Amino acid sequence: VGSLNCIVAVSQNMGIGKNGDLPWPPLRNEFRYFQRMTTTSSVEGKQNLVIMGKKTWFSIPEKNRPLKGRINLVLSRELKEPPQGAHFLSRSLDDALKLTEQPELANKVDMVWIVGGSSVYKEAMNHPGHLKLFVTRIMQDFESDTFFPEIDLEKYKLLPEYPGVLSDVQEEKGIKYKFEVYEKND
Ligand SMILES: NC(=O)C1=CN([C@@H]2O[C@H](COP(=O)(O)OP(=O)(O)OC[C@H]3O[C@@H](n4cnc5c(N)ncnc54)[C@@H](OP(=O)(O)O)[C@@H]3O)[C@@H](O)[C@H]2O)C=CC1
Ligand SMILES: COc1ccc(OCCCCC(=O)O)cc1Cc1cnc(N)nc1N
Repeated sequence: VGSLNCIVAVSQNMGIGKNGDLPWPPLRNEFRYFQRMTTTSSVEGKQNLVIMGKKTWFSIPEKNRPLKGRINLVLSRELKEPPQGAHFLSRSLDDALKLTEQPELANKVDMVWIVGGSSVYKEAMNHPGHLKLFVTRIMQDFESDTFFPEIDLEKYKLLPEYPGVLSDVQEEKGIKYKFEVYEKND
């Protein structure tokens, strides 16, 4: 199994969601970036795994579920089986990560991408080990009801460059944003 990563888009006020959707209007190229980063596998014969909470799963339009070309794993203690369209179900992040070591997935999974929501990000971000955060900074305030956890910059280093990630300011629908990559190893 390859690297462990989180990927998020966040507003200036740390918002990541409102009422089960994104706080800002659709940013088509930003979605394309998410698709590209989570799908592209560094290893022949493997796919990336996406891990998400139950609310995050149901926030994805049905037509985009499961995220194509990726193994889709949902976290829930209430559900008894994976939701329609999903591939795997685990009752904790630790369980999900342990699952990727089992014979059914050990040789199938390259990168793992945690795609939300808040509690899943928080657990991942405070878990000892090597972790990257792929963070899109949406450069305005948007009304939100779910927030990204604090990034401890003592541990997470903002990388000065990363291959395949544009370094300059992007703009869609009059909204400026920029891509960042953070890395910790503890
Ligand atoms: N801007 C961005 O990049 C992103 C934005 N979002 C937005 O965030 C909004 C809300 O996400 P959020 O409210 O944080 O919800 P989550 O997706 O984390 O879902 C919360 C629910 O997921 C299960 N769950 C979460 N963590 C675990 C765990 N560690 N172990 C077992 N089960 C778990 C549910 O458990 P159970 O069934 O047991 O009660 C829990 O009630 C979404 O609607 C989405 O629009 C989401 C991802 C990215
Ligand atoms: C749960 O996070 C997301 C899941 C899907 C999504 O739609 C993107 C469409 C891409 C099509 C595909 O991948 O097949 C958007 C999000 C939110 C999200 C957005 N942007 C970034 N950088 N990270 C996210 N988690």
